[PDB]
Formats: sequence, structure tokens, C-alpha cells
Amino acid sequence: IVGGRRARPHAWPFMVSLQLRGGHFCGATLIAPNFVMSAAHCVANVNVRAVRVVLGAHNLSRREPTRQVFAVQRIFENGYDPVNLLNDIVILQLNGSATINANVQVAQLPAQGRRLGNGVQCLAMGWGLLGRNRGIASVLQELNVTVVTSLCRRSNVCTLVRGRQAGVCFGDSGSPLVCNGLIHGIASFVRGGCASGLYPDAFAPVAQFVNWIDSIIQ
Ligand SMILES: COC(=O)C1=C(C)N(c2cccc(C(F)(F)F)c2)c2n[nH]c(=O)n2[C@@H]1c1ccc(C#N)cc1CC[N+](C)(C)C
Ligand SMILES: *[C@@H]1O[C@H](CO[C@@H]2O[C@@H](C)[C@@H](O)[C@@H](O)[C@@H]2O)[C@@H](O)[C@H](O)[C@H]1NC(C)=O
Ligand SMILES: *[C@@H]1O[C@H](CO)[C@@H](O)[C@H](O)[C@H]1NC(C)=O
Repeated sequence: IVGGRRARPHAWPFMVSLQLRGGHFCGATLIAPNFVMSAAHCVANVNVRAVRVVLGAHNLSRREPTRQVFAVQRIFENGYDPVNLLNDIVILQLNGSATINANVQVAQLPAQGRRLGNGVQCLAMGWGLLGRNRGIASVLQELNVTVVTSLCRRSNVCTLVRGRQAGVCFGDSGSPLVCNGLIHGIASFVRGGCASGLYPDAFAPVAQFVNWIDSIIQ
């Protein structure tokens, strides 16, 4: 996240860090005790047997006793199309069930088909690149963004910060976009580099996939 701020510790207890040997590579969202959802582009070229699903985290540089770590048992996809950048969603079934508590909670999802209007205020978040060549964040970042339909396809939810350069970046892939208390997006792609101040950030539109999500988480 470029131009955001540190989240309050454990403000977003559905927020997940996907990790490989020495560290974070993508975000995800806890959507049931034994399932997370992320971006398909996060895992397309990675050995899922090596992925660690880290719940309850805040500062990735510290040992945090709040964390719970799972492996991935199974992946469910929904027509990921990397050429057209469509259907950028994956569900990862965990090898066990999270212990739900103050620091680890299941996200709330929208109803199937619910679109967001121009001007909806959301929060993006993640442990991705901070901009100004600062690398991956240690402390979870959040960012106020606004939904836009301009320079966006109907197959995405897009967002833009106005009046300054700010937005999601590498390593924010797969992270939730929270709008009116519900997870409406999964970070998918940027144009113009991160935080261009021109192109909106694009998210997989969670509302388009809710019946599919529900069918899996049961
Ligand atoms: C494997 O791909 C990737 O890791 C791509 C990534 C990481 N990012 C990207 C960059 C900054 C922030 C974010 C974030 F928004 F998710 F946080 C994502 C990206 N931006 N643009 C782009 O093409 N990509 C990548 C990409 C992202 C999403 C989809 C989908 N659907 C497909 C591709 C590949 C597209 N082709 C290059 C094959 C045309
Ligand atoms: C910045 O964002 C703050 C948090 O946003 C609200 O809560 C999150 C979880 C989402 O549900 C989001 O849709 C909500 O708007 C707001 O408290 C604050 O007012 C925002 N400030 C501005 C100027 O956008
Ligand atoms: C799931 O995987 C984690 C991480 O490897 C491990 O610590 C845990 O024991 C596993 N749980 C079950 C129920 O197999």
C-alpha cells in the first residue's frame, strides 16, 4: 500500500498473509474457519504445498503469539483468465479450522450481484510495497479509496484516491477491499505503475462470485 497508514493492531481480523519460506507474498481473506479467498494470480505459478496461511498477524517482522498458521489442502478456481485479467479469485481450503477469536474472524460478504456506485468509500489494505522503494510492509497498512467506474471494466471493482498518488502495490495482491463493512474486492491489478494518480486500481468483484463462494464454504 502506497500512501496509506498503519492499521490499528488486529483492526481487520479477517486479514490473512500468505507466505513462503522467508515471507509474505500475497494477502487473503478468512471467509470461513477452514477457507480463505485470494487472487488467482497469487498462486498460479506457486507450489501450494509450500504456502503457509497466516491468520491473526499485524507486524510480520515480529514473533506474534496471536498468529495461527495453516497449510492449504485444496484449491478451488472459477475460470481465472490471465490474458484478459478476469475471474481473479481462488478459494484455498485449509488443512484445519481456525480458532475464531478477537484476532481471527470470518469476513462478511455482499449479496450476489450487488454493484457499488461511483463514490462509494472503501478501505484497501495489505502488507505490500510501501512505495518510495521501501519494500514490503512489516505493519499492516490501510488506505481510504473511492470506487470509480471510469477507466474500469464492468468485470472489476475499481478504486482511485484523488488529489494525491496512493494505491495498492505488489504484495497487496489478493487482499480484501472493504466497503460498507463487507468484502467487495480482492486486489487484482494496477496500471501505470503503483499509485499512478491516473489509472484506478482493479479488484476482483466479490459480489459477482458470492453464489460460487457460498457453494464451496458450504
Ligand atoms: C502473474 O501476474 C501478476 O503477478 C500480476 C500482478 C502482481 N499485478 C499487480 C501489480 C501490482 C499490484 C497488484 C494488486 F492490485 F493486486 F495488488 C497486482 C499486475 N498488475 N498488472 C498485471 O498484469 N499484473 C499481474 C496480473 C494480475 C492480475 C491478473 C488477473 N486476473 C493477471 C496478471 C497477469 C496478466 N498478464 C501479465 C499475463 C497479462
Ligand atoms: C476513511 O475510511 C474510514 C473507514 O471506512 C469505513 O469503514 C471501512 C471498514 C469500510 O466499511 C468503509 O466503506 C467505511 O467508509 C472512515 O471511517 C472515514 O470516514 C474515511 N474517510 C474518508 C474521508 O474517506
Ligand atoms: C495444518 O498445518 C499446520 C502448518 O503446517 C500445522 O501446524 C498443523 O498441525 C496442521 N493441522 C492439522 C489439523 O493437520
